[PDB]
Amino acid sequence: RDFNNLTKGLCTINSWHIYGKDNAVRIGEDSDVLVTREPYVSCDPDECRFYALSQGTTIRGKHSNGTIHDRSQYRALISWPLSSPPTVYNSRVECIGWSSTSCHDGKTRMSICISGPNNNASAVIWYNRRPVTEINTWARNILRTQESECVCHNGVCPVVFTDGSATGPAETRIYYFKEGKILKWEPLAGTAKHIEECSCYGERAEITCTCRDNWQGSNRPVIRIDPVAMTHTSQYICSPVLTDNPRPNDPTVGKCNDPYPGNNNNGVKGFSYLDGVNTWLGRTISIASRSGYEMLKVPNALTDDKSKPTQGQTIVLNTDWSGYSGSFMDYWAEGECYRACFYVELIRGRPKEDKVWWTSNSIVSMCSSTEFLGQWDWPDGAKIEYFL
Amino acid sequence: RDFNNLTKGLCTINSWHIYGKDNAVRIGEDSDVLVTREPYVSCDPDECRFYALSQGTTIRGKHSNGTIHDRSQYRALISWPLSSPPTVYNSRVECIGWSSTSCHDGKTRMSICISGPNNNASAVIWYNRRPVTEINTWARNILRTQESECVCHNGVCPVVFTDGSATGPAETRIYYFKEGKILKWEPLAGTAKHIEECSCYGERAEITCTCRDNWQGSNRPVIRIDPVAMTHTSQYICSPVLTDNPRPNDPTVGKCNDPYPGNNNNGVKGFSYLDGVNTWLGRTISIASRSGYEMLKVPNALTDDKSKPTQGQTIVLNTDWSGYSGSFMDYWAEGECYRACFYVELIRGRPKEDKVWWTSNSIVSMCSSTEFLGQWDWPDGAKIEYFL
Amino acid sequence: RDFNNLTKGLCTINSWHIYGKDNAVRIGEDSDVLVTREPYVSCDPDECRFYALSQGTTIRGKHSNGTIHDRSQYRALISWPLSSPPTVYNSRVECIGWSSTSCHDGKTRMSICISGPNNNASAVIWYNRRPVTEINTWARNILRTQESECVCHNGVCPVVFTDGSATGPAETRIYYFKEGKILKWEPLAGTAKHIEECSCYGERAEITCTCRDNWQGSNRPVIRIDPVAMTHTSQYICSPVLTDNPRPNDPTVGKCNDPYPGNNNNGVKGFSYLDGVNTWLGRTISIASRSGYEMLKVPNALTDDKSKPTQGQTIVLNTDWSGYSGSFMDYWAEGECYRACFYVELIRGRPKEDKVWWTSNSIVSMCSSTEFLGQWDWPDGAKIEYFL
Amino acid sequence: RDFNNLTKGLCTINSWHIYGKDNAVRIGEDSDVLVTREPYVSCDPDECRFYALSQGTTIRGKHSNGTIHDRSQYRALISWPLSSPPTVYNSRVECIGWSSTSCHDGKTRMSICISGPNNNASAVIWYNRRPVTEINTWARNILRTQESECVCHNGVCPVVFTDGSATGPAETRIYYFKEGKILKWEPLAGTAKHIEECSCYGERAEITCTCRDNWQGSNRPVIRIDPVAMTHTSQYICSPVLTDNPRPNDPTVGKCNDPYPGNNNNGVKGFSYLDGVNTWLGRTISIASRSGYEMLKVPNALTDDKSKPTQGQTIVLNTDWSGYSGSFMDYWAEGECYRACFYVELIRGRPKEDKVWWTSNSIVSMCSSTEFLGQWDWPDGAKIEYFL
Ligand SMILES: *[C@@H]1O[C@H](CO)[C@@H](O[C@@H]2O[C@H](CO)[C@@H](O[C@@H]3O[C@H](CO[C@H]4O[C@H](CO[C@H]5O[C@H](CO)[C@@H](O)[C@H](O)[C@@H]5O)[C@@H](O)[C@H](O[C@H]5O[C@H](CO)[C@@H](O)[C@H](O)[C@@H]5O)[C@@H]4O)[C@@H](O)[C@H](O[C@H]4O[C@H](CO)[C@@H](O)[C@H](O)[C@@H]4O[C@H]4O[C@H](CO)[C@@H](O)[C@H](O)[C@@H]4O[C@H]4O[C@H](CO)[C@@H](O)[C@H](O)[C@@H]4O)[C@@H]3O)[C@H](O)[C@H]2NC(C)=O)[C@H](O)[C@H]1NC(C)=O
Ligand SMILES: *[C@@H]1O[C@H](CO)[C@@H](O[C@@H]2O[C@H](CO)[C@@H](O[C@@H]3O[C@H](CO[C@H]4O[C@H](CO[C@H]5O[C@H](CO)[C@@H](O)[C@H](O)[C@@H]5O)[C@@H](O)[C@H](O[C@H]5O[C@H](CO)[C@@H](O)[C@H](O)[C@@H]5O)[C@@H]4O)[C@@H](O)[C@H](O[C@H]4O[C@H](CO)[C@@H](O)[C@H](O)[C@@H]4O[C@H]4O[C@H](CO)[C@@H](O)[C@H](O)[C@@H]4O[C@H]4O[C@H](CO)[C@@H](O)[C@H](O)[C@@H]4O)[C@@H]3O)[C@H](O)[C@H]2NC(C)=O)[C@H](O)[C@H]1NC(C)=O
Ligand SMILES: *[C@@H]1O[C@H](CO)[C@@H](O[C@@H]2O[C@H](CO)[C@@H](O[C@@H]3O[C@H](CO[C@H]4O[C@H](CO[C@H]5O[C@H](CO)[C@@H](O)[C@H](O)[C@@H]5O)[C@@H](O)[C@H](O[C@H]5O[C@H](CO)[C@@H](O)[C@H](O)[C@@H]5O)[C@@H]4O)[C@@H](O)[C@H](O[C@H]4O[C@H](CO)[C@@H](O)[C@H](O)[C@@H]4O[C@H]4O[C@H](CO)[C@@H](O)[C@H](O)[C@@H]4O[C@H]4O[C@H](CO)[C@@H](O)[C@H](O)[C@@H]4O)[C@@H]3O)[C@H](O)[C@H]2NC(C)=O)[C@H](O)[C@H]1NC(C)=O
Ligand SMILES: *[C@@H]1O[C@H](CO)[C@@H](O[C@@H]2O[C@H](CO)[C@@H](O[C@@H]3O[C@H](CO[C@H]4O[C@H](CO[C@H]5O[C@H](CO)[C@@H](O)[C@H](O)[C@@H]5O)[C@@H](O)[C@H](O[C@H]5O[C@H](CO)[C@@H](O)[C@H](O)[C@@H]5O)[C@@H]4O)[C@@H](O)[C@H](O[C@H]4O[C@H](CO)[C@@H](O)[C@H](O)[C@@H]4O[C@H]4O[C@H](CO)[C@@H](O)[C@H](O)[C@@H]4O[C@H]4O[C@H](CO)[C@@H](O)[C@H](O)[C@@H]4O)[C@@H]3O)[C@H](O)[C@H]2NC(C)=O)[C@H](O)[C@H]1NC(C)=O
Ligand SMILES: CC(=O)N[C@@H]1[C@@H](O)[C@@H](F)[C@](F)(C(=O)O)O[C@H]1[C@H](O)CCO
Ligand SMILES: CC(=O)N[C@@H]1[C@@H](O)[C@@H](F)[C@](F)(C(=O)O)O[C@H]1[C@H](O)CCO
Ligand SMILES: CC(=O)N[C@@H]1[C@@H](O)[C@@H](F)[C@](F)(C(=O)O)O[C@H]1[C@H](O)CCO
Ligand SMILES: [Ca+2]
Ligand SMILES: [Ca+2]
Ligand SMILES: [Ca+2]
Ligand SMILES: [Ca+2]
Repeated sequence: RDFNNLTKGLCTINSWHIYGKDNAVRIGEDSDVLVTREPYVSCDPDECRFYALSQGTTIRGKHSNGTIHDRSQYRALISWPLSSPPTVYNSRVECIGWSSTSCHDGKTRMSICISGPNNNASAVIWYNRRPVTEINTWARNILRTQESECVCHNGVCPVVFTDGSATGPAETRIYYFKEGKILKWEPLAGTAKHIEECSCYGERAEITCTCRDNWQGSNRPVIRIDPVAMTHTSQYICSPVLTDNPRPNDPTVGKCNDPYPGNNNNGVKGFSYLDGVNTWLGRTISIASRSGYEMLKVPNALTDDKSKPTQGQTIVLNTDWSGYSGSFMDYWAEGECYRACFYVELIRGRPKEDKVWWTSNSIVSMCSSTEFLGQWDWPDGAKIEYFL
Repeated sequence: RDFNNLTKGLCTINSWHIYGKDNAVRIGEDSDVLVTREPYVSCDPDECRFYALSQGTTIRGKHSNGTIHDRSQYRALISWPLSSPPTVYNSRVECIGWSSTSCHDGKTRMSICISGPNNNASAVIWYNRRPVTEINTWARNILRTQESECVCHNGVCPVVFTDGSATGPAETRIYYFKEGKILKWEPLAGTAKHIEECSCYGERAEITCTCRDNWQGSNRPVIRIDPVAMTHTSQYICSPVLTDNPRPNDPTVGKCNDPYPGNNNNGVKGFSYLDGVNTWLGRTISIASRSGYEMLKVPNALTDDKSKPTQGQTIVLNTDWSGYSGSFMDYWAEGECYRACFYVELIRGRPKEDKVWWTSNSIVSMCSSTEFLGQWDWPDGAKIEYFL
Repeated sequence: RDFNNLTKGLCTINSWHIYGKDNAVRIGEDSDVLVTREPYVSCDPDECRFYALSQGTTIRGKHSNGTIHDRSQYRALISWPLSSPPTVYNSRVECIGWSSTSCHDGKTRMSICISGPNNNASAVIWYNRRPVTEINTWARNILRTQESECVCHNGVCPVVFTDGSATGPAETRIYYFKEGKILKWEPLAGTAKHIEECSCYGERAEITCTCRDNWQGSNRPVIRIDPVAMTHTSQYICSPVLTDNPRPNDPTVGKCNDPYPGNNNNGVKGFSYLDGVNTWLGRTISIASRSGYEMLKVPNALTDDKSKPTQGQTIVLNTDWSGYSGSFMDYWAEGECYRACFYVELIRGRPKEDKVWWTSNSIVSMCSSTEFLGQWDWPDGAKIEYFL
Repeated sequence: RDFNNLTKGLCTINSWHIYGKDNAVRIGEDSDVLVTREPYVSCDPDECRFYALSQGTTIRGKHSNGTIHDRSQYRALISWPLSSPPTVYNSRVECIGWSSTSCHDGKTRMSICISGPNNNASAVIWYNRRPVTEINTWARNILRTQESECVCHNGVCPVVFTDGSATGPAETRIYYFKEGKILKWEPLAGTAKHIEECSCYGERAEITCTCRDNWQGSNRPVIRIDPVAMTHTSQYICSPVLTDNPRPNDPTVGKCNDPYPGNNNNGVKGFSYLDGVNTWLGRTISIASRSGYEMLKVPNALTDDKSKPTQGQTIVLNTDWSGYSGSFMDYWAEGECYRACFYVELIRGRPKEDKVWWTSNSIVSMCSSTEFLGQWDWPDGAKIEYFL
């Protein structure tokens, strides 16, 4: 009916409670579950759904061979009911492509899928499930976007894209859409030196995105967007609690305005909630690989270059595989505050488990509680030996 | 539109007619049916559905091995259309966990799932399909709840939980929720010495729950809740017709205010309708194992310590497997009275049928008739040899 | 919104056009299609659906063995979208049992399922998808009903039941329901000597049912019901064009008020439209077995004991299997007249094709045209050898 | 609510962006995907869907053997959600037959299916999902229609049919339907000598159809219909850019009013958008077989017998299989102009890939952009060796 406005602050995060989990790889061992990766969660005013990029084959299907590859003509953004698995029969295709974002503005949903060969990709922006706008590649090198939900305020839904090198300077743009049309775009500004796969959330008329500096940084760049002024800033999380992967060991002092060095030309999509003392960071447990996942309460991580954890919660054990992670909230919930949520992609198969010829994932997702809840760990749960 | 009020009495129960049956194990021999256990039935104002705890794998799936276990990260409360089986493609996840309850208040549904390791479990209370409240374990020993529907009156939906030992005193609480928020909770009072898995129904502004004393009692404890005053009482069914399992042979006199002794540290979820002469008790036929199921009309069972059956109906033959059973009613039906209903869980596989490596169930459910109807028996119907 | 009234006459039937066909046995060779038999079609004001009695297993499932049997605890009335097959995932259970009828009254649907052992069966009458009324067996010998849709007028939906012998006099009753409640019932009157499986249609405030005299008659009994007066009459179709199966060869003169003799203790559900010159009869082509199906225009068949065909249409070749057939119309269509429709059940498997251990069917259905359309034949289409 | 009127012109076509793709053959290797051919796309005011003719078996099913044949009793027009595959469980049958068209008039949808033996076929015209009108064969030789969407204006939906020889003069008629009823029909007029499988679109109260002259022409006939006057004209595309298949090499001058000769008794359904300088033609890349697909901008193709391409876009590489192609638009989109769209059928299996015994297809579909977007190619993507 009316466009949603970001009028609330974050609820106090004292722990994380289980929100959804689809067990897709367990179930897909013997049912028609699509191979996916790059999953996320996003809410409409009346429903919240799981999203991901299909690979256009089931996991048991012979076409699952080769699905380690990120980009093909067979990928599409799909959505499906919360905590069900992405099956052939219940998955709704939002648009065709191999990089995506999607968000609801309070009236209807915008979905964006990018497709094409590496040197000639284009984004199509869908609004109310019809294509409205198209954007051609500007740097001819894998035009790509968030892989988790965008955020809207009064109809304005900013979206971060990158086109150019994954291993040196690239051309990142912030587009401000409304009803699927471009109001404005700007080149990246501020002190973030490289941006990929931004994870975003909105509170009190500001949108905060935690991104991946693939080039040099093991601290995460942060873009903050004013969706009214349609302007932004960028920096890094100051905290020495480093949250990319792979990454070096944690130091005692981080960097606010430069990449924290040690690891080049690699990373993983991740996220954080940056809200003064109410600040929580996600990271893999392993510094070397996408294994384990934990949440750490790091008061003032964004601005305090010596901030260390005051509390934490393990999400996935270090003996279990993790993957991309990202933020979403139910902007249409009851109550006085927005409840922070996140998902973690649990990647199975190649390259770490190469006795199968496929790569897929399942999803686990949590939201914050004002209680101090007991923790469990939440592995994918599938036995790779069953697929042999 | 408005909250439902328990304004009607029970219809006269003169027999039981078949209401629903999903044949899940028969069908799941060759289709994508999820492994479940702890099923139940619950109605919305416009639909009634089957509910259960998924095990996050199909029955033919290789992950069905090990599903005798009650608690894993792969379980969730699911619902699906009445008398269909719980399949991968038609099952709707209500929330994630390994103990649950759910009920509709006339406006929308509350669902509660508990998850966690044994010493650190938490309940999440969902209302209008969003998480609202969380409750951490208080005794650090398998926080657990009804495994069948709760009941609401004017928006107040009491729920019984237990945390603590299954084989000695435990800490049982009655929470009174409204819109997913805690109005009040109380510790168990009265003469029931141990409470698990309460089966509840509502009539004339009172809610009656028939529970399982796992510790000492082969008679069933009964909690009666006034959802206006938000107060309760507890006792046992007085009747010598004993209704837990396993249990000793029936005596001639029961116990009103103490466990009837003979069997320790075991039991099964069960139910009854306690309404003066219109009183019917469910039980397994076998005193030793979860086989068979019958309904017995035991006038004044609750209050008369010498009451014996005046009528009965066999539901499941003693040569067929039964399991948990519980009560629900369609509070939104037409007419002057609430029609008592129940389900029986028909457990197949381990431990009684150990040539398969799984444990699952199907559901049969009946409601009362004012006629004296002919009886059939209603087995699960699957042939275990087909799964070998 | 308002109850439907039978205010229109039949459209002129000049031929039959294809309406629906599900190819269930072809498709079910390699997908999760339920075994059924006793199918039919029925319309709501906004949709028309296929109906049948499930056998509670898929066709490829190992539980399909033994499905020649008519009555088990695993059967249910299911419905599913027009011309789709009855699958595990798209079939909606209306009620549990092994004999059924269903019709919409303009406001909501009534469905009736009978279940039980042979000597102790009961009907449950569901209205607005809730059980309302129950009827116990009166003759203790397979209480059974139409196996095709009932018809309503101003909320009154008459239903024909039989209880008693299939091979001698039985006790047939016409119940007049409204909102699932019994307004009245009457014992069969008139000159029909035995009634089973009535096929009904309504026009100009009268309901006509064409039934099966299993005992002695190879002509079909006809019940005509006034749903306002709640009274009926019965006789036989006068025509020498005999329409039961098996049956003797056609004579030159039929019988109006007695069974036409020659074949005892057998028959098949069938139907006709009896409307003066606009009269069409269905029958199997074979006099000996359920093979082939044809429509014959037999002016005044009901009343003229020498009436012979003036036109016809082959529906199923004599080299293809047929089965039960029955009538329905879309009472909520546009226009000035009700368009006659019918289905034919195409039975596959046992007893005629005994290299498989199952029995199932698919459905073909046609409606009348005022054109003189070209005919095709419409076989089930499945290859039994594929199932070996 | 009101009938749609064709009040807009075409948007400027500067390139084509990906719209939908179902990957049906890849997915159907290991899931219950129906065999189809003759697919298309059509929109309702609130949804756009894929359509095709089922063959009434899954691809892995043993009944897929023999599905090279165009006409059987097992075919039906089905629809399913955009970019999902046509599965047993999500496909909605529109009507039964082996040639079809369908379109929405702004109020509800008309669907037309033709069935029958070759010498005795009939069309049934469905409106608001009920049969309304029937049309018997007039030339007794495979009555057949568009195999892609029709177009409506103020309730009038013209439809082109052909009955008669595929290899000499035939009898083509334009029927003008409204609410499923025949307002008028006319025989083909103008200079087109043979018409099959018209692909249509509407703009500014005129409907343009690009058809297939199977008899003599390798240029495509064009019918232009005034749906207010209910009159039409026909000619050929003048352009030497020849767009049927198979076809001779392109000359320098085409023919406006006669078939361009070179290839007899063959062709493929195809389409074009004819709008002065904004004119784009589809064709296979190969002159000999249904391989590859490209779009060429050929200003004034309809009227200029020397027009050559000024721009183009490859859709499918010449090393990949193509098939039928056709036009549709979303008439209910926002904005000032109608966005041209098309699909291409990607045929797999027989006759070109005869190591499998089946023939099926997947779908790819694009719509126009006012940007000059980078191109990719969009193959079916399935590996035939996996099906062996
Ligand atoms: C039932 O469930 C409940 C609820 O979940 C469970 O309770 C939870 O238990 C977990 C596990 O213990 C806790 O998570 C950890 O939290 C600590 C932070 O809390 C500690 O420190 C606080 C701050 O201390 C500072 O200030 C205070 C005064 O302000 C001062 O006293 C102190 O000296 C210091 O200067 C303390 O306030 C806090 O105490 C409070 O809480 C206690 C309960 O935990 C209670 O006992 C106290 O009385 C008091 O109330 C407490 O001491 C996190 O630091 C920790 O995270 C580190 O460790 C894990 C490994 O366990 C690691 O994975 C993390 O990455 C992180 O450590 C790495 O990073 C650091 C920062 O750079 C670095 O310093 C470390 O060396 C280490 O780095 C290495 O590994 C990383 C990752 O691989 C790598 O990248 C690096 O390169 C390097 O190799 C955990 O998050 C929960 O907070 C707690 N929750 C609650 C509500 O209590 C309960 O256990 C369950 N019950 C059962 C029976 O199972
Ligand atoms: C078509 O369908 C219809 C409808 O379903 C079928 O009819 C049904 O038939 C069934 C099976 O017979 C009946 O169920 C049983 O009901 C009896 C209760 O009814 C009897 O007793 C009544 C009360 O008697 C007392 O009062 C009267 C006067 O008030 C006095 O005369 C009498 O002496 C006594 O003091 C009688 O009123 C009643 O008579 C009436 O109804 C008759 C019809 O049944 C009719 O003939 C009469 O004229 C009159 O109208 C009748 O006599 C239940 O007692 C019984 O349940 C016990 O038995 C089964 C085994 O069959 C068992 O599983 C139960 O658990 C239970 O027995 C155990 O528990 C007892 C209590 O503690 C204990 O005392 C027993 O020793 C036994 O305990 C052992 O086993 C248990 C369980 O394993 C274990 O835990 C213990 O430790 C121990 O080992 C049945 O429920 C239906 O009521 C009846 N329904 C109707 C409407 O009629 C019909 O059969 C079908 N037709 C066909 C052709 O198949
Ligand atoms: C394209 O499609 C079109 C449309 O579908 C196809 O045209 C259709 O063609 C079929 C097949 O031919 C026709 O079906 C048959 O219809 C006849 C009835 O029509 C005939 O008889 C009419 C009445 O005759 C009487 O009155 C007139 C004057 O009023 C008088 O002249 C006459 O002597 C007699 O006294 C005639 O009016 C009618 O003529 C009209 O139509 C003609 C077109 O057909 C046209 O040529 C004429 O000029 C004129 O306009 C015509 O002669 C049915 O009788 C017949 O059904 C019998 O036969 C089939 C076997 O074919 C059988 O299965 C049936 O059960 C039935 O025969 C059995 O039952 C009889 C009754 O008891 C019994 O008498 C028989 O001995 C036989 O009994 C045996 O078998 C049964 C069953 O196994 C068993 O139970 C018994 O015991 C015993 O063993 C067909 O239904 C369509 O009507 C026709 N439709 C149209 C609109 O034309 C066209 O063919 C297709 N084109 C192509 C190229 O394929
Ligand atoms: C990133 O993506 C972008 C966007 O997709 C990619 O850029 C696209 O690149 C493709 C491939 O190159 C282009 O498609 C072709 O377009 C040409 C038409 O454009 C050319 O000609 C125009 C008209 O020329 C005439 O007028 C001008 C002045 O008005 C005059 O100068 C000239 O001499 C002539 O008289 C030129 O205007 C145009 O130039 C413009 O654009 C250029 C970019 O392309 C730029 O460089 C220029 O500066 C200027 O701005 C350009 O020269 C089509 O002709 C062509 O289609 C033919 O060729 C393909 C094979 O490639 C074939 O399949 C087609 O069927 C067709 O050729 C057949 O048919 C002809 C007509 O009958 C016949 O003449 C031919 O002999 C041939 O016939 C044979 O094959 C067929 C089919 O098998 C058979 O039936 C016959 O019998 C016979 O055997 C392509 O469609 C895109 O237009 C271009 N898009 C854009 C926006 O730029 C970019 O490449 C990608 N980047 C990367 C890095 O990959
Ligand atoms: C899930 C898992 O086993 N993660 C381990 C993790 O438990 C650690 F032991 C680790 F050494 C690590 O990289 O931290 O290796 C991970 C993994 O073996 C990477 C190379 O294959
Ligand atoms: C479908 C079919 O083959 N029907 C034939 C039919 O074609 C006839 F040849 C028949 F002899 C018949 O009963 O009429 O036999 C039927 C069948 O063989 C019954 C005994 O098995
Ligand atoms: C898809 C494909 O391989 N198309 C080729 C295509 O690449 C060409 F090489 C062609 F020679 C052609 O017909 O143009 O043959 C097609 C095909 O082999 C037809 C006879 O089998
Ligand atoms: Ca990095
Ligand atoms: Ca006990
Ligand atoms: Ca008979
Ligand atoms: Ca041609």
